[PDB]
Amino acid sequence: PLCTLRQMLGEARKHKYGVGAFNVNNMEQIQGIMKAVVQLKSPVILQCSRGALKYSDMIYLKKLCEAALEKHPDIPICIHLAHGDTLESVKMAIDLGFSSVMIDASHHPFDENVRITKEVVAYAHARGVSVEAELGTLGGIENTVQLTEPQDAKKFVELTGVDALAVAIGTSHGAYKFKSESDIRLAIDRVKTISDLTGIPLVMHGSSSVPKDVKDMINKYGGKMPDAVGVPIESIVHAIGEGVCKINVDSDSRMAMTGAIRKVFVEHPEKFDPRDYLGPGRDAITEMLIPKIKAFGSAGHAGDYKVVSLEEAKAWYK
Amino acid sequence: PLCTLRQMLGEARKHKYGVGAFNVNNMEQIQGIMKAVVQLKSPVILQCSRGALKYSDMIYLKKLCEAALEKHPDIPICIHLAHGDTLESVKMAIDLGFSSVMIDASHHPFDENVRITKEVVAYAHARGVSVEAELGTLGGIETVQLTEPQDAKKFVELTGVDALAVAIGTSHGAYKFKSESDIRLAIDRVKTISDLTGIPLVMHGSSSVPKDVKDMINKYGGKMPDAVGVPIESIVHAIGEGVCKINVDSDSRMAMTGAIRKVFVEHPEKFDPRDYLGPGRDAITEMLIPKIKAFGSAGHAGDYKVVSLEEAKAWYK
Ligand SMILES: O=C(COP(=O)(O)O)[C@@H](O)[C@H](O)[C@H](O)COP(=O)(O)O
Ligand SMILES: O=C(COP(=O)(O)O)[C@@H](O)[C@H](O)[C@H](O)COP(=O)(O)O
Ligand SMILES: [Zn+2]
Ligand SMILES: [Zn+2]
Repeated sequence: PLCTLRQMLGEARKHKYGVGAFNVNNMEQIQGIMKAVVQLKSPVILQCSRGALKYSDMIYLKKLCEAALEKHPDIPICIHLAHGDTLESVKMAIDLGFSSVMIDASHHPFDENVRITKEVVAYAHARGVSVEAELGTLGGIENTVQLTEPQDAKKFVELTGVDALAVAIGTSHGAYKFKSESDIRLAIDRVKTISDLTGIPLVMHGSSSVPKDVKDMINKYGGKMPDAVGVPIESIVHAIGEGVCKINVDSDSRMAMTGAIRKVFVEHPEKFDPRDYLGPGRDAITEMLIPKIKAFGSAGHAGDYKVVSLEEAKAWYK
Repeated sequence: PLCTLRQMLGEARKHKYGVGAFNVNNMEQIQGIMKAVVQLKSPVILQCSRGALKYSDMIYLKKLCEAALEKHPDIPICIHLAHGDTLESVKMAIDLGFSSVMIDASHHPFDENVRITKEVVAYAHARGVSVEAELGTLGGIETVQLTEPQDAKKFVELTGVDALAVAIGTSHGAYKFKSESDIRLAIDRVKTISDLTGIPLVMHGSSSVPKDVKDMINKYGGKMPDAVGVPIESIVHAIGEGVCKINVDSDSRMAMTGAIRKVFVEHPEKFDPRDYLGPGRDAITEMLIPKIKAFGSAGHAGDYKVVSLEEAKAWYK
């Protein structure tokens, strides 16, 4: 059933596992993601960006998530606004039925980040909805990136009461996160300190790994992504063990679908039925995701708890 | 709103136009079709084959169609089972909430076709759901059984179906005739079947395989050099003689495929599915606009108040 981010990640903090949060834009993506979490009996977070909602005129995406919730009632499923920037985007998402939202005001100074985030927490928690916020900015270390200062994270959470905190540790969006695989620099040592000082679930953004087979397929069949590099899965597993409970992954699913289509285009150029290539694209998403979900550690946990509904969740904040 | 095939094609027969029936399989395909019919204020039929329902684990396509019905409350939209073979398949589309079903028993001798079809008509009509059947078999003229108009009249009298698919030389796929220079159809009989039966007629296998769409696929790595469709002028003529529903699937498949192949070649560094499926969706829309304009349904979406499935039950009691 629909599940809050607070309960879902609370459970991952407790057992020291992490839950992948996968952005969705259409039917095949959601199916690719659900087949993997179902096969592994794992909880899941489906997140929707403003770009996704625009792409699907909103109602179509809302309906697709309904289908998922209905087809697999036994899977704790969190529907999350991936990256809202105002209170307005939050009311909109909550109206569509989401159980969680992210409010990102990290590019503002501390007190303004606190203020904007506090407004959202009041509105969301009044309806039982979870809130994720961010302190610090994304970008690679190798000047202007602002990594999370643990002592300030402690203060931020105390002042806002967010349910989860996105941390800045050297990751960034996209398929080109580091200049090479031989020199990957992350600031994961502080995760444990942030987790202990805040006492709450942490979130990592820009965390696709850019798996070898997915990249090789794209470049083998006419794609041009020779220098792609993502976050090593070992690093993510280390951060998970230190308190990271939610890992945002999008690029990996993007590449897996693109590589799959590119291969069908080359091996069978006479085929023109979209199911002929979107099918293998959906499945390549499932196959790429299975070893990832196991490493995150959420496999087997879908049946660990009884899902609290949004209505009952209101009591946590009163 | 959700509309029955009986009413939608009834309005088309009366005003001498045809309504496109487009097969859907996922979100982008439904969006591209909807944008075209919404832009042209045209009624529309979205049809789902058994393959589509398997491709989409059924529930996802049901929900997407609901999204279309809710987003555009003013467009009469018929949700039809594209090609059921058994009463079992019809029952499953009805349980998903479809407003129309096709039961094709055309490969069976006349009597058995009639028997199988009647059983589906009894079940469907008790819910107000429309039924399309077929007399004659698909396939080109150059074993194919073209529709015998006098038999078509008896078949319709005996079954009570709301629409009849006719066999006049069309066939499914992108290689309908050996060359564009030798295209032979049996359109002469459409008018006769129309008058003899008194009901809306349906054309299957009627994608036109438009040149631009064909050129794009072959320009960017595709391999469909000999593809050929039904000329649009031939469909326009059949519509004026009684054809009210025209099934089109290959054209949208090709329009989406050519668009993705072009982005792949022009921006080989792009890997976000929205970057190519977006253009794939718009290609479908642009390819469909001139097609819907020629079918004649533009501007008719507001001609009638839509009778719901519940009220429709009265038509058959
Ligand atoms: O961190 C994320 C994924 O990063 P990634 O490149 O997969 O390592 C997500 O939360 C992003 O915010 C998301 O992928 C952005 O999607 P759009 O805004 O382009 O739709
Ligand atoms: O007549 C039709 C379209 O023909 P076409 O090749 O587009 O001229 C449809 O009714 C077909 O039945 C439909 O395209 C079949 O779809 P699937 O069974 O492959 O899903
Ligand atoms: Zn994000
Ligand atoms: Zn058909």
